[PDB]
Formats: sequence, C-alpha cells, structure tokens
Amino acid sequence: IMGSSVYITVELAIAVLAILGNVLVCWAVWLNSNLQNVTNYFVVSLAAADIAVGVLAIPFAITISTGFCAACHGCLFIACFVLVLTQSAIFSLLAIAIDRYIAIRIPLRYNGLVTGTRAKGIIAICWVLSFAIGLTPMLGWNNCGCGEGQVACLFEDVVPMNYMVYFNFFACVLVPLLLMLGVYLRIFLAARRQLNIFEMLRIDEGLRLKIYKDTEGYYTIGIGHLLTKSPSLNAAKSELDKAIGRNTNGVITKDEAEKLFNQDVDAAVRGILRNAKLKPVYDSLDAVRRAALINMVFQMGETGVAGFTNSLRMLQQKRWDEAAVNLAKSRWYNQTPNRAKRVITTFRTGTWDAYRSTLQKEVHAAKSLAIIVGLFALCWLPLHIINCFTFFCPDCSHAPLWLMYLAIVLSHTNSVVNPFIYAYRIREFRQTFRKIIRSHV
Ligand SMILES: CCNC(=O)[C@H]1O[C@@H](n2cnc3c(NCC(c4ccccc4)c4ccccc4)nc(C(=O)NCCNC(=O)NC4CCN(c5ccccn5)CC4)nc32)[C@H](O)[C@@H]1O
Repeated sequence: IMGSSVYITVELAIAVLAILGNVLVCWAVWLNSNLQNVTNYFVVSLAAADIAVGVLAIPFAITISTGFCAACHGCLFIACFVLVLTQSAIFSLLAIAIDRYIAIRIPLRYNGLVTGTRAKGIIAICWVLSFAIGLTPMLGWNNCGCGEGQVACLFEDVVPMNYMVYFNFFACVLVPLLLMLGVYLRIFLAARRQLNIFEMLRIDEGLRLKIYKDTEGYYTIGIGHLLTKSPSLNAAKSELDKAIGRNTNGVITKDEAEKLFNQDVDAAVRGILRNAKLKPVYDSLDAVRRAALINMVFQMGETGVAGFTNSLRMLQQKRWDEAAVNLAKSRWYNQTPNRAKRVITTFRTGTWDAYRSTLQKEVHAAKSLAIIVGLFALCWLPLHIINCFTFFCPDCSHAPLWLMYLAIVLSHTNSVVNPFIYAYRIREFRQTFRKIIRSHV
C-alpha cells in the first residue's frame, strides 16, 4: 500500500459513484411526472452540482495534492473551482431543506411562495453566491524550490486560513448546519404535537395567519373565522383588531388564532345545546367524539347535522361501528370523503388516530432530514475542524496525516450520498429507478 495511491483511487471511485448515483436521479425525474413538483426542481439542481464535482472538483482536489510548480493564480484558480463547485452543493441543500420546511409548516402558501418559476430563480442565486465566495481569493484574498511566479501547487499554500475559517467556514458551511438543523427540529416538533380539537380542524380546514377571501369573497382569518361581508379589506382589518384587542396590521399569531378558534367552539356548542335534536347526542359523547360532532357543525351547520336523525341515534346508543357505516352512505361522505373519513374514524375509535396518521407524512420528512443533516455534518465537520486548529494552534501537535486526507474524502463523499439518499428514501424514485435499470440495463 503506497500512501496516496490509495487516496487517489478512492477519489476516482467517488467520481464514478458520484456521477453514476447522480445520473440516475435527474434521469428518473425526467420520465416520471409525479416527480416533477417544484421540490424535485431543487433536487435536480443538487444532483447536477454533485455531478460537476465528480468530473471537475474531484480531479482538481486530486491535482492540488502533488505540489508541482505553477503560477499562483493558475493553481489558485483550480482551488477556487473546487471551492465554487462545493459552495453550490451546500446552498443547494438549503433549497431542499427550506422547501421541505414550508411544505410541512405552511402547506397552503406553499404553491404561492414556491412556484416553479421562483424556484429556478432561487437556484440562480445559490449558484451566483457560490461563485462570489469561492472566487473571493481571485479578487485579492490570497497568499501571493520553484521559480519566480511559481509556487508549489498545494491547497493551504494558496488559500489562507483567515479566509477558510472566518468567512468560508462560519458564513458558508456553518450557518447551513445551524439552519438545516433548525428545520429538522421544528418539522420534528410539528409531527409530534399533542392533538386536540384545534389541530384537528387545522388539518381539515387549514390554518390562515393573514386575512384571506374565502370561496365566496368574504374576508376570513384563522380556521374559517369570517370577519365581515363588507367588501372593504380595511373594514375587515378593523373588526380583527376588535376581537384580538391590539393593532394587527391584518396579521395574527398562531396563539391568537387559537383564541379566535376557541371562542368559535364555545359558540358552536351553545348552539348545539339549544338544538332539541343535538343536545341529547352531545351530552352522551366523550370529549374526543364531541370534537368530531363539532367538526360536522363547523362544516355543514346545526340544521345540517340534525338531518342525520338515524346516524345521530346510533351514536347515543354507542353503536360506534353501526353509526360509521350509516354515515358512509351520506351525501356528505360522497362530497368530501377525505374529511368525512377522518371524522367517522374519530366516532369509531374515540381517539385522534385518523388525524395522527395524517402526521405520518410529517415524521417521514423529519427522519429524512435527520439523515441529510447527520451525513452533511459527519462529512463536513471533520475537515473544517482540522482547518481551525491549524489556524488557532500552529504549535499544537497536529492530528495524524492519513486521517487528515480522510476528512477530505468525507467532504466529497457528500456529493454522491446526500442527493441520492434523499431520493432513494422517497419511494416514488425507487420504483422509477428500478424501471430504468431493467429497461436500459
Ligand atoms: C466547503 C468549501 N470547500 C471545501 O472545503 C473543499 O476544498 C478542499 N479543501 C478544504 N480544506 C482543505 C485543506 N485544508 C488545509 C490542509 C492543511 C492543514 C494543515 C496544515 C497543512 C495543510 C489540509 C491538507 C490535507 C488534509 C486536510 C487539510 N486542504 C486541502 C488539500 O487538498 N490539501 C492537500 C495538500 N496539502 C497538504 O497535503 N499539506 C500537508 C498536510 C500535512 N502537513 C502538516 C500537517 C499538520 C501540520 C503541519 N503540516 C504538511 C502539509 N483541501 C482542502 C476540499 O476539496 C473540500 O471539499
């Protein structure tokens, strides 16, 4: 085993793997339209970046390890590309994470704030900013045996540490991690929230934090809390302040929406109790099943719920399974099956299972970010930690050599693992990949 021959061979194996693993991703999305959401637009960009490292950044990172003599700007150029090609991969990961953040926490505005048009504009940013940082030394932030105007072509020789540590590390690689981490937790915390009536109707009707026009052009906020039928947005905003009790500018917090929602629930219940046909059924239900009945009122109305004479009878007799089947035959179930299905299950079980199941999609995304952040940090932290010690403790006992180059190997391993791992974990790709493998191979 010659020391570095091993190192180069790994880098080349990564090149192939990086290329191959990434050639697949962009290919799948090409022929399957289910994978042509705005999100996979971000994916194809990352995949392409990770292809570019396999062809140019890898051979460059390798050729920066020989020490041949060449113009400082000609050897800096090479080190700058490998920097640039990697900056993009870092920022491209942000595009995916933040996209997954809004899709989970703010699903309504997703299509509004996240259009296929805008997305392509955000990638343009990620790529330009990558150039801005990687090519900073070429602007003048550099460090310039062999002859005049020729240095030993070595990374540290041409790239100072005050750039790698202060600017590159903290501003370009670290704040991703801290950001990408914040995404993981806040998504994670959303998938594991304690369930209740408020969250229940947030899933069926959707939560709104800014005033919006309902389906009939009446200003509404929260979960279907109408403000006024007046055609004046200023009038609607005024009414909001009356209920909130402060200056809102047309915007409220999540807690304020829950106080409006709670007031609305208290109102629906008082109406149910006035109904000679709904009060007997309402009293004979436990807390969770009462939330299911309130859900039907918030959708149809008391007189509309009262129409279910038979299904209301079985409920008071606690014939849960029998009431469910009868509710399945209603026009209400036929016009909105998804919501009615979750509501019926709540009647059957008296639990939040049907809605808890709705969050399985959330935890899938959470577990999928644990991996991206874990690998990303595992692959990037080592090499940069090494840079820091060299910069702050020159006289220290440097870490072992063979290990140093491994850290370099880890940084490049990110390009092949990170994009493919996200795709392969979301099965729609898996079926698409196998389809390609058998058909063309
Ligand atoms: C996120 C933005 N992008 C990147 O981070 C990408 O840029 C590359 N990179 C990023 N830091 C890199 C980096 N650190 C600095 C460098 C270093 C650190 C301390 C002291 C000297 C050099 C290092 C080299 C190897 C591994 C890790 C870091 N050295 C290289 C890069 O090729 N070195 C190879 C060419 N030099 C050398 O063998 N010198 C030798 C190293 C061993 N001896 C030592 C060691 C300790 C103390 C004294 N003498 C003598 C000089 N490449 C890097 C890499 O491709 C990353 O993915």
